[PDB]
Amino acid sequence: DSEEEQERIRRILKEARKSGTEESLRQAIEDVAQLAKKSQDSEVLEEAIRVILRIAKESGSEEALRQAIRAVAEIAKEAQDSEVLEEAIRVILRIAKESGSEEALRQAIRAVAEIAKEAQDPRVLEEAIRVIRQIAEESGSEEARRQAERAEEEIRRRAQ
Repeated sequence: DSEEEQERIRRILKEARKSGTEESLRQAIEDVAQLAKKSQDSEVLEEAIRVILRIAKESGSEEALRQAIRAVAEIAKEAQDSEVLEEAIRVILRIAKESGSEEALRQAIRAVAEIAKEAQDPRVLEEAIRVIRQIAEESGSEEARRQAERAEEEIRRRAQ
């Protein structure tokens, strides 16, 4: 059932907040991702992605944000629905922005790039390029721009 899985996901967050520790929040990211892996329902997958964003915000640590980005990318790789993939791409930008660190933005470009490689729908590829550009904008650094250009170019090389 869908609402069954969604409730379980929400409860992981609830129970992680009750614990109230950084360790519990990192574990909650992992637990939500594991639930999302063996799920096929798009509403569940989007819900998992949203909850991981909320866990990320609750923690705010560089490592939690890194792990959240990885978890969302993991969910997005095994997803087939384009709406889920585009949501995952936009949420990765939001997670990276919770920190704004050069490292987190770098991870975000890599994550979005990985999603784009697995995708088939050109609409997803367009969104990935769009958000990769925005990530580089958030950074402002020269290397972030060049990582984003190389990432964008590879997606276009795959598109042809």
